[PDB]
Amino acid sequence: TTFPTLDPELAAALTMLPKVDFADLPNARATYDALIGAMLADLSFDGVSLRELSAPGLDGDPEVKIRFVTPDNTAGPVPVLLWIHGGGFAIGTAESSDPFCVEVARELGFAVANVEYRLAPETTFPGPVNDCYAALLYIHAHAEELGIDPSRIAVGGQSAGGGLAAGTVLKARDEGVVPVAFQFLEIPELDDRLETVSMTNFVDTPLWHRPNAILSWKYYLGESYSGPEDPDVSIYAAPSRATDLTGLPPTYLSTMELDPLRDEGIEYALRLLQAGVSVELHSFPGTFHGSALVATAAVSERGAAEALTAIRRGLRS
Repeated sequence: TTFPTLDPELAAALTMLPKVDFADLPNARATYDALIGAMLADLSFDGVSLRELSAPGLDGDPEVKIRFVTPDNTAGPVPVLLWIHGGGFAIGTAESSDPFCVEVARELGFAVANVEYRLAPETTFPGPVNDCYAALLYIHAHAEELGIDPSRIAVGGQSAGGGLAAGTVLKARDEGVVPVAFQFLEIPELDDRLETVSMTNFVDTPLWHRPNAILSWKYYLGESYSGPEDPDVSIYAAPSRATDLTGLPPTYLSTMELDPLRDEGIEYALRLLQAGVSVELHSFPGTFHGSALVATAAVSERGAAEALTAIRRGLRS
């Protein structure tokens, strides 16, 4: 009865849920890595292979590792999804997204380039988005050797990874080097200004909330960042701040009901549509930020199936 609009299935799974409090980043990383780590242990890699790639960093930056998942016994060249994990820019690892990357490769027969970007605050913007764009540059320049069709590259990610995907897609369009066929943004973190209704009213929602949002953007953008009224923030950092969304790729964007990120998601999708972009927007009822973790709930299964359908169609030949 704390959150009566919650799906009952999602309802259960809310006592267990540990708090991820950004205020203590060492413990937040620790609690996170523990919920990720036990789940990976049983993950099946049936029908796929995983190898590590090294993409040269942008500028003087270090190499960016990529967990490259490919389907067994396929013709190739196949489409590829560049995938970017979440964690509020400051927590998480690429291996945390192995379950989804395996699912895409096994069910769709697509390659998946899962990017190990550097975390904030140790590496502030622009480093993390530069790592993702470096990875995109690499997979595009080496597609033949990698067995990828360069005309069918998707860029996607979840939460902070969704913001990094959107920022990478803006940068890709602006630089004009790599064509991106499809953009997949799951519960994306897009706007540092924290001024939408969901971001002002959702202060203690499950997993993500206004207290964590303030910390996330501060960690990411660093000490030259004066907060939401700062007028000097890159659109690659905060894609919501972009004014020209034309010429961006066909996009899928999902949001959750009780997520503080919900409104910035819906608003970016609407502005993409108004700019002439083909978009699928889906705000799921009775959900919360991260409730896809409850994979057996029917609404989670529905969203998982739809993600596959969306990516399959987005990269169709």
